[PDB]
Amino acid sequence: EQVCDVFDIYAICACCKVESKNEVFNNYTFRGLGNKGVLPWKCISLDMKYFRAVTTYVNESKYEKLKYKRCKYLNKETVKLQNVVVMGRTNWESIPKKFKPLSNRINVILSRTLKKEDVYIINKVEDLIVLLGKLNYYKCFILGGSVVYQEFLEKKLIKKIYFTRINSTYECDVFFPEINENEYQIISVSDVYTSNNTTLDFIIYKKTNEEEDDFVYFNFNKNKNSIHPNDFQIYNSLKYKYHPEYQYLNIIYDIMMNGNKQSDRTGVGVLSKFGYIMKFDLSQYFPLLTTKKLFLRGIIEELLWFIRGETNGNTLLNKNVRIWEANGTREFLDNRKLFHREVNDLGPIYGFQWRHFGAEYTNMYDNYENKGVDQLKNIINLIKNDPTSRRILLCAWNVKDLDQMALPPCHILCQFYVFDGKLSCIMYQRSCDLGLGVPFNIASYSIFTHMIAQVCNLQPAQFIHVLGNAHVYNNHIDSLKIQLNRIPYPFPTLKLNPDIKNIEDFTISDFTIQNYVHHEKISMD
Amino acid sequence: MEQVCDVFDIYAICACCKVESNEVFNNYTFRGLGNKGVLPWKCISLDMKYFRAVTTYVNESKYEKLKYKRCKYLNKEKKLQNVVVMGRTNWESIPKKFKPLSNRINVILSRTLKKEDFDEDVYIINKVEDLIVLLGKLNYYKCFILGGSVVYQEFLEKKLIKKIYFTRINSTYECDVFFPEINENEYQIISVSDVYTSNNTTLDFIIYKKTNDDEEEDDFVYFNFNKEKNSIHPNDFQIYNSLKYKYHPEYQYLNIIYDIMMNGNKQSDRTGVGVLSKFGYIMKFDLSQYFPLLTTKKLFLRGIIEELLWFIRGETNGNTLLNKNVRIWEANGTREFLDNRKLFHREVNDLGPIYGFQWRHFGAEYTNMYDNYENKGVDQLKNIINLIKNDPTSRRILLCAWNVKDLDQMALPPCHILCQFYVFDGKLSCIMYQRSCDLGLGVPFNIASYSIFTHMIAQVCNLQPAQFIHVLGNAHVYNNHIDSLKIQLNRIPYPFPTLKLNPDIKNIEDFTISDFTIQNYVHHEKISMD
Ligand SMILES: NC(=O)C1=CN([C@@H]2O[C@H](COP(=O)(O)OP(=O)(O)OC[C@H]3O[C@@H](n4cnc5c(N)ncnc54)[C@H](OP(=O)(O)O)[C@@H]3O)[C@@H](O)[C@H]2O)C=CC1
Ligand SMILES: NC(=O)C1=CN([C@@H]2O[C@H](COP(=O)(O)OP(=O)(O)OC[C@H]3O[C@@H](n4cnc5c(N)ncnc54)[C@H](OP(=O)(O)O)[C@@H]3O)[C@@H](O)[C@H]2O)C=CC1
Ligand SMILES: CCc1nc(N)nc(N)c1Cc1ccc(-c2cccc(C(=O)O)c2)cc1
Ligand SMILES: CCc1nc(N)nc(N)c1Cc1ccc(-c2cccc(C(=O)O)c2)cc1
Ligand SMILES: O=c1ccn([C@H]2C[C@H](O)[C@@H](COP(=O)(O)O)O2)c(=O)[nH]1
Ligand SMILES: O=c1ccn([C@H]2C[C@H](O)[C@@H](COP(=O)(O)O)O2)c(=O)[nH]1
Repeated sequence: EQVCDVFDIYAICACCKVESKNEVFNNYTFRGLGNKGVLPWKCISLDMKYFRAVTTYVNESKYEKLKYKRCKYLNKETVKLQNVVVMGRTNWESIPKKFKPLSNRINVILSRTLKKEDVYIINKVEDLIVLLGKLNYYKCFILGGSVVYQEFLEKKLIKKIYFTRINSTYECDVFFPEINENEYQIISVSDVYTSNNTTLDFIIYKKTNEEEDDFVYFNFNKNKNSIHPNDFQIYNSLKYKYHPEYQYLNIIYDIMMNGNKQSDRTGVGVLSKFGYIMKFDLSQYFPLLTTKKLFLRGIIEELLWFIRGETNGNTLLNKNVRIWEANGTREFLDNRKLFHREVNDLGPIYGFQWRHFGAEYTNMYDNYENKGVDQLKNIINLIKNDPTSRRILLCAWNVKDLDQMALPPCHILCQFYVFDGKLSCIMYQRSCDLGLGVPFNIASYSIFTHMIAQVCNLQPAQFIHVLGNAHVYNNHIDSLKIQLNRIPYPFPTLKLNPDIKNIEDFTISDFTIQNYVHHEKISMD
Repeated sequence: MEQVCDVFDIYAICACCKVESNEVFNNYTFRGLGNKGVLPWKCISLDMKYFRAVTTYVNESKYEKLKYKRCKYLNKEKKLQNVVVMGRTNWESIPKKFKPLSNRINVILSRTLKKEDFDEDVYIINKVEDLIVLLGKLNYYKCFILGGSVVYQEFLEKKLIKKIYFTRINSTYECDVFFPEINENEYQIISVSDVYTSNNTTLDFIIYKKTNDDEEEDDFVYFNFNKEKNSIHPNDFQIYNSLKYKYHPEYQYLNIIYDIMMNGNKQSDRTGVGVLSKFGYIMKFDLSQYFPLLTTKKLFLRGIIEELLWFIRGETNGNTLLNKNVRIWEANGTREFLDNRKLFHREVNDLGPIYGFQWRHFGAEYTNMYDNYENKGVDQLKNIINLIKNDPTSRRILLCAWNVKDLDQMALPPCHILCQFYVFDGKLSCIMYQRSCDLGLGVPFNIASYSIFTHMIAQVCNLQPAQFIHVLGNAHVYNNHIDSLKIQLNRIPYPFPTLKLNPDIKNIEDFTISDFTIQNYVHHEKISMD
């Protein structure tokens, strides 16, 4: 039996990224504890709420078990419930005097120079175990600061680390100890949030080493595809996985465990399932996958191209955007029976349908001004003017034009929904390459949602991704296995040049991704 | 004090069907126990498998507390097995190869027979109280009363049953003995299961209840640090919220009514009624195990079938359905409605290029509801039927009603935007995306509509229907529907019915109304949403 287990000693810290000088990222990217005696940031209220809630929660119906445990360990039969909060000397000097001692906690100050003549002064870290051994308390929290964190980690006196990850960069003079991946492992991860203009997320480090019957009866009638889940050891060792990235990752997991084995065109073979939904809060984060690197320049130039209504593949290629290069080749168009189609003339695809649905497509150079239905203009007008309409849809799936398209759209339709100055978007995708396409598709429609929201004097809220035929290609399985056993970072944010007030005026400079913390790039094959 | 059935954990388990007699259905509908000494049905596997799993399942860990419980009650200090108790007739209805029931302590209630007339490892008792005695003298996990009708009768009468695990068999058979009429004041339902199909009958399993790492639970509390309505008091959902396990597929529907009521957004709309709305749901239905015709209100299927048939023919003529006395599209076709749609040159009940037209003639210039459109536009339905037969792994099997160019010419723009099909292992599944969803009125029918259509497509392509998947876009509840939905959300579903299609129909155009049969629909009372 261990001191940190008997006496229930945990740390709790909030670390931010630190100023420096291709950047590399690890857990130790978040290590900024303070600057000039004070916190590195000016105020992040959501972490304070977390901290204040965590260090004051107790469950009295569980103390009799802890009290009993602590007594037997010390060879005793004896010792309103409160936690204990242990702080360093400077850390105690840090707090204003109106917030000292901390409300409803047993304040304990570690110091060699104090003792005014209740708040307890302990001269050595060993006096804590002695002081806890004669106290009535639920759990004991090490509030730091920098030195106190170091010694308590050294002496293995830490059971769990409650680690706020503040996803922004500050000037600091003090830093958290480099957590030792042997000593501790991340067991849980929280939702991502935005507070005071920064994203943050909350993780837990763990020290390493009747209706019950009724439920069983209902399961009476309840791996499959040569996947050994011990390859997902880290993925299956997390108790709580609240991070929104797990929506994507769990879908990868489910297809791999349960997918139906199917041939397809390329001859690779997929595992597929049918019908999924993901939701992302665009007002808290920008869902750019952090468990591998993703680039957005080509994604944005594809969307700007869409907005112009161009079908000319050469515009993308002269910008070195090659998303569509393979769909415009002589061979690809000839395989689509498009023998009278100029190379890279992709025909009536997304941009055309969004701005001229119904118009007779002739070639990518033709002048289509005012031919067809300006779907994009229509939905923007409806958002500004008839916001509760249920008819605000952007449809790319023109049944008459499919065969003339270099290929039919994967992204069938966007539906929009407006409430309380908030705009939500649904995109229905008929075919989803979970390994290669879906990460990009999530970012495209999120950016597009922000773009639509800003030109309609609204705030972005939810991006909803509906997957139809959803498939992992077999040659991706090994790469996704590596990716399932990485743990997400807090998401980045997207910034739009505020001065763009109409959907056609966005340019590549008007887009800025802030604080993108990611794992290493993974070539999916 | 304490009650006997809790210390000694006495349960009843039974299986009941419908018996021979605009009918009324209550719980007493399912009451048929046996006929001519035997069970009324031939062999319903999944119920026996369920029966076996419940009566043989023990959990060793819980027995320490169990022995304490019965010790303190009596004022006292081979694997664990359950007790099963049967009446004499019940015991003689069992094939000898299966007697006594494996891994179980068999207790037989009898007056005319003695331990001498039995070869088998079995206890005989002549009166009920002696089971209580015997229970005190044995080591067992739980005690299950198997029947028959007399054994069920007197155990229910003497308040000796703590939980009734009750199989509702949703077919009719000839019977001569019956489970007692359960007393609602004495017992109430607490858990409904999934619906299953087994040996050509749908069934589920329901439970009655008698009426009157340890610090990582803290990690759960910490992560719920940043959480916390409309004018809905949850005491109006006493039955709904009291239910322990709600695994009946219909709770996928009912749970969305609840989510939109408790959480939705108050918005206006065209009608002036205003609604509560949410954005983006998905329901899945296993058409291989049941046909999801809602059971918490009565629904009719004749109109909607006629509609789907009208669709497949390509029709846009509102008179065709009105002469079948089907009024689904009548209001969207009045002179007044069409005028307010600024379709001044459209004849009354000519609905324009709507679903039927877009499915057979997408892109064709619409003229009037009487034109011959043959081989004009793109015949979507045929194209998907040939995709399913010949290119079953295509990810392009899509049916689309949302023809952006024709929207203004439609009486209404379509609510059901698209159907996507998926084929694996000879099983057809269907996604339909609905942009606007009226949970009180439309959605119950729209689930029925596209379930049937999946069946029809699956059949004409020689596949078995599997999964119908409903993606809801703008999902709303009208305020003038809330009070009826409150009643409905506190009704407990019945096992789903089934759909039979005539097997001789090999192409999608040949179906007629009489090729569709909906069987064993058990349902609550009709509900006017207004
Ligand atoms: N972001 C976060 O989660 C946290 C941020 N902070 C920030 O971190 C900084 C404070 O940490 P820091 O500045 O490193 O000062 P500390 O809070 O670490 O306290 C350091 C002092 O603790 C005493 N001490 C250390 N070890 C012992 C020991 N073994 N026995 C007795 N006394 C001991 C010494 O004072 P003596 O002279 O008495 O020996 C030492 O000077 C501030 O900038 C603050 O804002 C504070 C807490 C956590
Ligand atoms: N579908 C289902 O869930 C079930 C179906 N069944 C069906 O039910 C029918 C049998 O039930 P049933 O017909 O009611 O016959 P029972 O199983 O009720 O047997 C009745 C007999 O049990 C004995 N008995 C009953 N109560 C007592 C008592 N208090 N003290 C002593 N002996 C007692 C007597 O045997 P004696 O003549 O020796 O006095 C009596 O004649 C069959 O058709 C069977 O298949 C059976 C169980 C459940
Ligand atoms: C919030 C930064 C932080 N976050 C986490 N996770 N671990 C930490 N060690 C800290 C540092 C910290 C600084 C001040 C207080 C404080 C001050 C006044 C009053 C109170 C109070 O709770 O009343 C608290 C607390 C913590
Ligand atoms: C099956 C109808 C039924 N269903 C439920 N839910 N409760 C019940 N009381 C019964 C009645 C019953 C009839 C026969 C056996 C039996 C026969 C042979 C072997 C076995 C065995 O388990 O080996 C069981 C059991 C029960
Ligand atoms: O933006 C895109 C474009 C394509 N795909 C993938 C999904 C399928 O693997 C393939 C779509 O073509 P079909 O197999 O459905 O014809 O490309 C995506 O995931 N996202
Ligand atoms: O099959 C149908 C047809 C109509 N509606 C309802 C949903 C809306 O309340 C109304 C159409 O809404 P609009 O988007 O047209 O306003 O009809 C359905 O739920 N199902």
